[PDB]
Formats: sequence, structure tokens, C-alpha cells
Amino acid sequence: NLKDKILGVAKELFIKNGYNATTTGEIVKLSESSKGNLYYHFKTKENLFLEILNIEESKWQEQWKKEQIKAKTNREKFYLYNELSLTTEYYYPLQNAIIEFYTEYYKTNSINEKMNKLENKYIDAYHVIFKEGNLNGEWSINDVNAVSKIAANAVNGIVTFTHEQNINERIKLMNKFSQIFLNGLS
Amino acid sequence: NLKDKILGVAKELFIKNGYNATTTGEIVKLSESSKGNLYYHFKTKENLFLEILNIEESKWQEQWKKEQIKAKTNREKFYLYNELSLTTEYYYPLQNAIIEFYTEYYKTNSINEKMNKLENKYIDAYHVIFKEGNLNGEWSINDVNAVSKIAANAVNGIVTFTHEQNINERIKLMNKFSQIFLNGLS
Ligand SMILES: CN(C)c1ccc(C(=C2C=CC(=[N+](C)C)C=C2)c2ccccc2)cc1
Repeated sequence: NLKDKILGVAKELFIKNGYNATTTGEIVKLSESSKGNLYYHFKTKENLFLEILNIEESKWQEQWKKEQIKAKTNREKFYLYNELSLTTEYYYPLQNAIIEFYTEYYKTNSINEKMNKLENKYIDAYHVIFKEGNLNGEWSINDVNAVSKIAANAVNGIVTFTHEQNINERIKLMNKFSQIFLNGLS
Repeated sequence: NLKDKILGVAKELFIKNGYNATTTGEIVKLSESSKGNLYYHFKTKENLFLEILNIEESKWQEQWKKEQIKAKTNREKFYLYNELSLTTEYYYPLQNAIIEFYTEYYKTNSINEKMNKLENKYIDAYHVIFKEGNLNGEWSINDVNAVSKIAANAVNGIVTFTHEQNINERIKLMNKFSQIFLNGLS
């Protein structure tokens, strides 16, 4: 495909190289497309990267549902969710491009005007595991929406900041956290 | 001193033009030094940066050594050390050039090794608080280095990926965590 081969090279590029490293034209380069082709299908290079994000945030979000069954209670759901984060082939990999990019276009408004959309689209997995855990009476989270953002960013931290050490340790550290956290809640 | 002048001019040059944008031609000329002199001391711009990053963390450890006097107990030290990390990373000038570096030499393993050695001096802070807490019995954690890494990573993730909120509410979020966390230990 045309437009489905652009995202195809852009994704990986942002990852390998970072947000700035990859260029509006460099993509058009390894994708064989016409510099113009971009404009009507993809507004700006930041719109394309803003696009790929929602795809990844989606791909993962689905893969998550299809697996979370293996977790019967939500307490397990919570552990499982965080565990799987470390291993998914989605979103999480291009997490520095996220950093680079928010600290680079943060002096504009098209940011929080298309960012928080993805933020909320993310802290949502935690929204449901907690709120559900209230219904199931697995605990009493009085400000769920908050706890969701904490948990999600504390977790995004453990995943992003340890990427380069033995995967069985990340999984160990991550479980010990999932624990301490759930624990401080009840 | 000539070694100092270089470190000095560079810290600025980076703060003002970022990492990739700064040439050693500049670090050399603006510090009335020698290109060979530079090579002898740091070999590369990468280290030159890693070296700044080290002098810096050194100060922070010390700025925090006189700051923890406001915290009687170790429960309090943990609350404050986290908040200090949140507040100061806000107006920290170099912050932008660290991100630049990190998401560039993230992949290189040569650099990635010296990094961790550095991410550790930042982790000892926790190490100490936790251990002391043990001795005074504020809590009874018995895998300090693990808890320490988990805390250092959850916290730095709240800092790094919460950016969008109004500073007043990020400081709100951080303490809620410090509490949930501190709770689940006990
Ligand atoms: C200005 N300031 C107080 C600080 C500035 C930076 C850090 C960081 C960091 C993240 C995880 C670490 N761990 C837990 C290994 C250690 C350091 C860090 C932040 C952004 C990109 C890479 C590393 C911490 C404090």
C-alpha cells in the first residue's frame, strides 16, 4: 500500500532514530512516496507521529483485552496488565520519541489539544481495573481517576527507564511494584 | 583550571543550544583551550557531557544533603525527596539536553553503561532513606536495593510523563503516590 507503508516506515524510524532524527522527507525517502502525498493524508510530520501513536495505543489496547481473560480477579488483572507492558511490541517502544516530542512542541497548543486525548485513552486501562475492583469489592479506591494516572506513569517509568537490563529482572521489579502499590491501596 | 573552563563553557553551550547542536569547535574556542587538550581530558563530546552530568548529580546530592534537615523522620524524607525531584526538574536548564542525549545514546551500550553508574548515585538516596527507616523501625522493608530501584523508577516516571498537568496538581499527584507507596510497604 501507499499510505499504509508510510506509517510502516515512520513508526520504526521514530523508534530507531527518535523524533528529530527521522525527517519529513527521510520518511518520503524510504517509503518511495511523493513529498506531497503526505499533506492531504498526513497534515504535518507531527500529525503523522500523532497518528501512529493512536494506532499503537490501539493495537496494544486490543491485544490487552484479548489476553486479560487469563486474569480472573482484577488484583491479578492489575499485575498482568503491568507485566504485559514490559513485553508488548506496541506503544511502549516509542516512549522516548514521546518524551523528545512533548518537550519539543510543548511551546504550542496543538499539543495538549491532541495529547490529553491519548493520555486519557491510556490511563483508561487502569480506570476500569480499579473501578471494576470497586464493584467486585476487591478494594476501595475513592479517587480512581487519580490513581489511574499515578499507577500508569509510575509504571511507564519502570518500563521506560529499565530498558536494557535482563528481562526477567524487569518482570521481577515490576511485580514487586504491582504488589506494594495494590497493597498501599487496601 | 583549563579543564574547568571547558566544563563551564560547555554546560552553558548545552543549556543554550542543546546537545547535538553544540560543536567542540565551540567548546574549544569559547574556552580559549586546545582541541588536543580537550581530547586528553575527555576523549569525546559524549563523555564531556557524561562528565558534566556527573558534576551536576554531585551537587544535587549535596543540595539535598542540607535540605533533608527539614525532615525529622525517614517517612518524611521519602515524601520530600520525591517532591524535590518533581519541583526542581521543572526549572532545570540542562533537562532538555539530557533528554536529547538519553534518547540518542539510549541504544549505544558503551554510553548506556556509564549512564547507569550515574542512575545509581541518584538511587542511593532512596537506598539510605529506606535502610534508615529500617533501623528506626519506621517500616521494615528487607530488600532495600530492590525497593529503592522501584521507587526511583516509579517516581521518575511520574516526573517525566505527567508534564501536562498544572504544576500545582503534579505536586498533588506525587504526594498521593509517596503515600500509597509508603503504605504498601507497611
Ligand atoms: C534534575 N534531577 C533531580 C534529575 C534528572 C534526571 C533523572 C533521571 C533518572 C531516571 C531514572 C533513574 N533510575 C531509577 C535508574 C535515575 C535517574 C532521567 C530523566 C530523564 C531522562 C533520563 C534519566 C533523575 C533526577
